[PDB]
Amino acid sequence: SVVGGLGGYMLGSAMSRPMIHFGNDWEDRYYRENMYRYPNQVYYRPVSQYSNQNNFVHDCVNITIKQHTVTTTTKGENFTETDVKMMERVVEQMCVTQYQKESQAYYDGRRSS
Repeated sequence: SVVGGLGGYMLGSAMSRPMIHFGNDWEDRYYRENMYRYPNQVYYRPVSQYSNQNNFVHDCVNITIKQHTVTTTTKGENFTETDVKMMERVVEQMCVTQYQKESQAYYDGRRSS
C-alpha cells in the first residue's frame, strides 16, 4: 500500500497548522510566511510495535521529513536547514497527536474506542 509514494506507511489526515514562534524574533515571522510549503499532514507506522509515544514520533518525524527531503526536493521543492527545522517542529507537534489517535485505533479494540 502506498498513498502516492510512501512505499508502506499510512498517510494521515490534514489538520490546522500549529503557530510555531520558537521564542525568536525572526523564526515566528519567517514561519508565518512560509508555513503553506509544508505537508499539512504526516506519514507514520502502526504503534503496534512501539508502546511508547516518542519512539513513534522520531520514527515518523523521520519518514515524513525524509520523504519531503527526497520526494518534494526532487520535484523542484528545495529548502534550507532553517526551513527543514520549521518542518521538524510542525511534524513533531502534528505526529504526537496522530500517535494519540492511532493509539486509540490500536489498543481501542478492548474498549468500544
